[PDB]
Amino acid sequence: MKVAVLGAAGGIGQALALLLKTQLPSGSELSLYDIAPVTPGVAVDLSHIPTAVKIKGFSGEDATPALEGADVVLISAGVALFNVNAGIVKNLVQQVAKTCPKACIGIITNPVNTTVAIAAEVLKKAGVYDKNKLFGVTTLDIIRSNTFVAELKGKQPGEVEVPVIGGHSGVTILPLLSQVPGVSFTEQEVADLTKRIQNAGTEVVEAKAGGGSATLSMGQAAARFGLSLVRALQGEQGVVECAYVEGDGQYARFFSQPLLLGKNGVEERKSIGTLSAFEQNALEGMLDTLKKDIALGQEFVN
Ligand SMILES: [Ag+]
Ligand SMILES: [Ag+]
Ligand SMILES: [Ag+]
Ligand SMILES: [Ag+]
Repeated sequence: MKVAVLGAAGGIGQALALLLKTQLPSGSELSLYDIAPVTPGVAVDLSHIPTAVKIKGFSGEDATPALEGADVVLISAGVALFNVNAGIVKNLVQQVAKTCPKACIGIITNPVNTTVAIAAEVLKKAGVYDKNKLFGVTTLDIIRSNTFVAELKGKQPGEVEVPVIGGHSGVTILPLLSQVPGVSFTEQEVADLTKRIQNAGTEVVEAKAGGGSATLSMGQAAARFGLSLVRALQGEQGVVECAYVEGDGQYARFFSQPLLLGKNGVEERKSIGTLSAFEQNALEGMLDTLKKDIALGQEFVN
């Protein structure tokens, strides 16, 4: 199995590449690509870590050498936004559609609500789009929910898993706090937890005082989703992760929901389950923003 990360020189890419080099199963290959000429040296530096993962870096305009034989392509390039990131997403996904068109594509570049629709429209212009292979990485909302819920209820952070559906934008992030096993929240606890999970990025941008956004936890989030897909792509069963994908269309063309992952991408789109009165109201009131964020990306290509 080979994983290619596009945007490896940035803060998210280097954290992503570091965690993958350490956590990818033995015999895996890791290709790093970015425009900055420092990228081959990022791989050389990571190549000194004693894990059975082959790593090589590439720079320049052409990402093809890094995409050769890629099973998973994680795109973390761009700034941490539609103005400057729409062109980078369209450019990189274009090269993916020519080199490894049947790879699993994970969009980390934000706004994920919009850039995944750009990637899909670019992929279908190449006659290549497979809605089972394109994922918007929303895992940062998952791990942020686990940290806040565990701190509130005094549980161990690694033993708390809350499902998050909807989109990646603030109002679109919907944590299903009613579905957490063994935990119950008051109606005010749900309100405070939901708003903190929806504004958790501003919490980091504010504390950094303009020096950047969440770059290490986002790398940790992209690494978790990357290894989950590699496990599924290796025949591992029961691998369930929530990701922003094009599915039923019951709420929007693209919607983050539980996904049973198999050897060809998503195996089954599991239901979002039973929703509380609060979660149902938040889902409906958010839909208008999600559809506009999707329409923005579709019109950019069309
Ligand atoms: Ag794949
Ligand atoms: Ag796939
Ligand atoms: Ag979820
Ligand atoms: Ag999930």
